[PDB]
Amino acid sequence: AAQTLDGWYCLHDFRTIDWSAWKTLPNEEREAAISEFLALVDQWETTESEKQGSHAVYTIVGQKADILFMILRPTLDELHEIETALNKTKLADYLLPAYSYVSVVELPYQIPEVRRRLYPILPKTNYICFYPMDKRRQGNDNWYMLSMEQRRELMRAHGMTGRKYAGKVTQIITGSVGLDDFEWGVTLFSDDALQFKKLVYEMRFDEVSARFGEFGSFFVGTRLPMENVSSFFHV
Amino acid sequence: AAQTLDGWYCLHDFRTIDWSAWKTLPNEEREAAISEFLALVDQWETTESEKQGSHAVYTIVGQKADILFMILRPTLDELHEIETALNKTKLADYLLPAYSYVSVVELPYQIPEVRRRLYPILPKTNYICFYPMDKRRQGNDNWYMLSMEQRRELMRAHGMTGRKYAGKVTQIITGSVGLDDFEWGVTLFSDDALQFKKLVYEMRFDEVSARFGEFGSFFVGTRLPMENVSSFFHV
Amino acid sequence: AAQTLDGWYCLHDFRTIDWSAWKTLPNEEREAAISEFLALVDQWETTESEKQGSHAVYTIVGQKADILFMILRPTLDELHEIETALNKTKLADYLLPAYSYVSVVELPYQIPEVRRRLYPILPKTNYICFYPMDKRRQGNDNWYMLSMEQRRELMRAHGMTGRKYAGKVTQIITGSVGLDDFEWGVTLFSDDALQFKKLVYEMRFDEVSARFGEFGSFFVGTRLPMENVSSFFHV
Amino acid sequence: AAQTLDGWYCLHDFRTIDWSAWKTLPNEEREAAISEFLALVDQWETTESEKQGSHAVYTIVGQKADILFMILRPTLDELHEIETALNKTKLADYLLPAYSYVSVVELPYQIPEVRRRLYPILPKTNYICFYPMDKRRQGNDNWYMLSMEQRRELMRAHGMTGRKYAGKVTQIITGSVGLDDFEWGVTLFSDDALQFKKLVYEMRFDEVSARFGEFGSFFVGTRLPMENVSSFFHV
Amino acid sequence: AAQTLDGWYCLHDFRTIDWSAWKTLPNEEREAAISEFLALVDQWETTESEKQGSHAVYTIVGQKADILFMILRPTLDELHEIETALNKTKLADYLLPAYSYVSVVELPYQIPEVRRRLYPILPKTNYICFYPMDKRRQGNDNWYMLSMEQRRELMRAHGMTGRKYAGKVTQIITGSVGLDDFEWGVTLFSDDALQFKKLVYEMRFDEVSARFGEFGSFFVGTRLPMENVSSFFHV
Repeated sequence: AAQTLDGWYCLHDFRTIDWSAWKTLPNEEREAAISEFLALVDQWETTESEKQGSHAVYTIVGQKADILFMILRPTLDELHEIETALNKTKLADYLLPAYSYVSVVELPYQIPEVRRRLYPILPKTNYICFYPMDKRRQGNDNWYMLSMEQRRELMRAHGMTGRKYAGKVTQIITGSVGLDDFEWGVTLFSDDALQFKKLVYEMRFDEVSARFGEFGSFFVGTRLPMENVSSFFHV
Repeated sequence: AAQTLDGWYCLHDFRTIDWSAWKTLPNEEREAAISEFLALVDQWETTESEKQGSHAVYTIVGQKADILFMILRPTLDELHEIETALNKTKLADYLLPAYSYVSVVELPYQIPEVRRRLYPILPKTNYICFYPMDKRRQGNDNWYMLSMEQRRELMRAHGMTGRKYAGKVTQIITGSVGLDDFEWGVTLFSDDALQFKKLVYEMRFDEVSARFGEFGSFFVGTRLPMENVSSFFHV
Repeated sequence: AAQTLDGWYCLHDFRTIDWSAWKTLPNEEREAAISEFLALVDQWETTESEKQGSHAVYTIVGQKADILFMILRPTLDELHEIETALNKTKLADYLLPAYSYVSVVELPYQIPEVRRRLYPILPKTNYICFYPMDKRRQGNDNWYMLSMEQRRELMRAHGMTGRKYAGKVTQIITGSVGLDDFEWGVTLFSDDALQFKKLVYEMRFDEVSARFGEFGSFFVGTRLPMENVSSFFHV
Repeated sequence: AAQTLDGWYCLHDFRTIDWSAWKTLPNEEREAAISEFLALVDQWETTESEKQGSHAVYTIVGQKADILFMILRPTLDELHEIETALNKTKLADYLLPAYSYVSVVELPYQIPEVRRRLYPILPKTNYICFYPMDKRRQGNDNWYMLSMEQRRELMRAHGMTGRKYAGKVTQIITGSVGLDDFEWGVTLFSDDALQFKKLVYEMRFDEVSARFGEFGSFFVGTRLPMENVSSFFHV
Repeated sequence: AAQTLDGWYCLHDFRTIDWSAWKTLPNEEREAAISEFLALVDQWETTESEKQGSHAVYTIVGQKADILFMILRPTLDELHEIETALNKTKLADYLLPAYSYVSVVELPYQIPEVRRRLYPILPKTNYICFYPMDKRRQGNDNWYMLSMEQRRELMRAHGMTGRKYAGKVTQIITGSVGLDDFEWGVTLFSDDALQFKKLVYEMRFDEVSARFGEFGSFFVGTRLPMENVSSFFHV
């Protein structure tokens, strides 16, 4: 439990778009709101450039959310600051809360492979998929009640499945024990959305997922480039 | 797990109708909204004609939803585009979100059989029934913890029950592992709604359903022809 | 599973009353809305008279709902038509959705005892109680994983308990497998509401209920005569 | 199951206060609303005086509710009448639904100790605590699948714990099997809120609670005297 | 069960901010609302100074809440008074309910180490984390069905893990059995938010947490100094 290394805090803020209200909003007002929001992201982009954090915006398919802002920042107070600045934009009046997840990029800190994974510049992949997950603490299947070595072996097969889908799916695991309602946030990034299906399905047939995986909601979306943001809100 | 073949992405977008608001809306405005929406579907119909996708609109009985748009498109980005275009219609101001399900038609791709099943033109049947389902990963009954051969045999009896209700119920199974909250979306199409009851009940007495089936909400509805859409929104 | 005989579709539409809004509505407008709604029910009454369906309206105690329209119609498309006509009334602007249940009166069709039970004219009893129920498919207690004969014997004791409370509680069981979220809708009708408590409690001590019963929400209400409808909405 | 004796119907109607709206309401209008509501309770007080029912109003701490009206009436139709009269008050425009529970005071009717317990004048204690409860029907722990004598012995230790906290906590158990979503409503009344913690905690270490108790939400509140009602709504 | 000592009542009132509405509110009105709210807290600060209670305000990261007022007062009626005074502020019009938890600081009363722990002046730490928790009463893992000595030993290892993270994480456990929906509220205070992750994760590998821990939602936030309140609401 002391073996896990801790990088950036990560907020997945999923919002839904109040299209009806948004349409009511005058054109010039809508335009300003997009400008306002874009300048916000421009701030975030500066942070990313300084390697002081990272973000991703994805539009989510389905009705659980419309848009996902995924923010990685060094401090949790920074996260809070970003959420608050978002929420105080015009545009955010139309971005209703949908779901959020706070978590900490988790895997000595100095080593580059660790450094990259702990302070990850989020991949600009076509699609993203997010789900929070727990390890079952239920009866016979109680991961916590497992031996370190059992758990190690369990995680060995998990690593194998993951590794098959490396170079296809980038996987950012964030631990959220004591930050949120589940234990891990798994965020997958692929240029192919089907690879998410492929990876998560294969993984379920690993004892660790089969027996110990308790999952939250899955959200998949498509990258929203910032050049595409004006368009996406055009009514 | 690598054996499943993958066709179209499928979005079931269920909405509820805000009749109260809709009535408030002036007549000519309502009329335009239906025109607007119909022209949208006309787009979708063109897509279906080009064999580049498929759709179905069904009005759902009960209060879980009012209307179900089921869209099959080759890419998930296309799905998202359709949802977004829907949501930016006037009519969609009155079509409140109710439930949605994203999934991928799942079952070499070149074969004329399987091509049909992977890229299915949705049946224009009188009724539809949708439910998402999982396989139980719970204690003794943990499908994932099952042998491939066990699972094979389990699915053998399932196929038998299905096959009895073939030529009555058309069955589109969509996998949604890593796309949505359950593992499969089952969409049934019949000219007789009772056949859904018949099929799903018989199926529950199969070990696979009896022991491994975890189900979501069931939605049943009636086909909304597009000629019937004007009428259905008439207030 | 093929042994069950199928009568009318049954919709339990439970709504809550938006009293605050309703009061805001001018008196003459409120009056019209009640007239409008009453004329609707008058339609339904004509259907009942022709033996082409049945209905009941009950005001529900508690906050889960305010009013329950229970509609039995031959086709599910008819159900949908009724729901839609309800929803497009003025009054329905104030009857917010609360809960709904679709199901099919289930128990050769020609035989009168079957005919009566399959196409039941709903009892005009003082009180009603509704709850959806499932049979547990959970571990040791998995009704579906039970032998036909076991199930038969289970249902034998159930019939005994039911039969004690016959002539007091009328019981309409509707199957909703593949129509709704549970497997059965149980609707009880008695002139004495306590008989519901009596029946459902006694039943829980039957192995079938004790071990296999998974229940939904219970709703109990009081018959709303149509002569009483004007009064009930008077503000 | 036939051994339980049945007294008054009991509605716990918990509401939340829409303070924002309430403040918007003009002063004289607010004043009238309190007058209106008070005159309602004055009706209820008359009922209590005639021994034809009982009530209690408690403001609930926390956000689950703001105010709890607990009404005991002889008939369920009377309950419904009271709820409906409440809901058609001005004040009730600001008393949003939060949670409700219907149940029947349960424990030969002629005997005074029974009579008192069946038709209980609710204690005017400083605090109240309410929670609905079930008996677990889950695997090994299935109370219904228990022998009458086992259950008897189980309830023997329960009575012991209760009896320790008698003269401190008054306990009104209402059965709601076939009236509501759980099996019992437990309402505790004490001049000391901590006695609720004391009683319910001690009780959990009784096999009956430890093994068979499934609980709903707990609500605790403070008596709202009627002379305190004007004050409590003062904005 | 009689061994636990009882200090202050504790209300965690989590609210969300209605930023959209708040922005609509004129500047001078917003300013007054902050003044109004600050003067309220100034009251609370006076209470804290008199050692007659304590509070903390934290802004919560994520969408489950925006702001957490944690109030410890000697009486539950005082708690209720504070909640009610909050709710009747202008600002509270924009502080929508999100989640609340009532509980009693639990551990002779006179002993200073007890006194401090029972009547705790809440730490002005940079971050807070709150979650309610239960002890599992489920099958084999039924804490209540455990021997006092078993439980003692269970809690021994728990104390060890806690003690490691003492001087880093301050831990206020509040019992809420018979006050709220879970059994304990755990509130952690650290200058480092990661220490929460560290503590709660390590704790999960203790038999007591691994086997007996059932957790509610976790909320983490950042201290909102009162000098920072004007700023935080600035739009």
